[PDB]
Amino acid sequence: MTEYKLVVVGAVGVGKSALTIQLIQNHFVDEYDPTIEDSYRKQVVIDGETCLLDILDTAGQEEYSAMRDQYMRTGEGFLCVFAINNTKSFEDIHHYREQIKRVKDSEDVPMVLVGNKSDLPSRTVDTKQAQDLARSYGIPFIETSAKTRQGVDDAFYTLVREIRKHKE
Ligand SMILES: Cc1n[nH]cc1CNc1ccccc1F
Repeated sequence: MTEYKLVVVGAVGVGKSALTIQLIQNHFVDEYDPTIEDSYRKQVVIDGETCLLDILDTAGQEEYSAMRDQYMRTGEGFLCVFAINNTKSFEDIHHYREQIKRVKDSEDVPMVLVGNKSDLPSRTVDTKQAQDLARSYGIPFIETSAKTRQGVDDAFYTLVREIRKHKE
């Protein structure tokens, strides 16, 4: 059994841990929590084989700059989630894009453009925009909702294959 190290990053108000809770025990959290660093591991059957889903959470505080670029010496799976409820988060993705690209020292890397809060009527980011950026980033776009559980597992199963594609 291999442990798939996946790191979820993004802006504040996207609800990163919300997707995790939805994927672990199948539940949508309403209350927001300022998570600094939480550990989430679960054995799931991916591609037929039992794999260990290692999900590490990150803080939304831009004050820990010396922590963001500290142990990020290694990285197998990156998760860039954005919310269509806020256009700033969509633009903030560009900052993380170059940030990670610079730290990774590479361009090609298994990634997925996932959008949360897609069921919210506060659509500030249209679908065309996401597809446009996805084409430039070179990664697929997957609309996901934690409130209605809109294909959550499908957004993970894809990334796992991408990693295996990059490796073999
Ligand atoms: C911290 C730490 N304590 N024990 C091992 C590690 C490294 N793990 C890890 C590092 C970066 C992204 C994702 C990860 F799971």
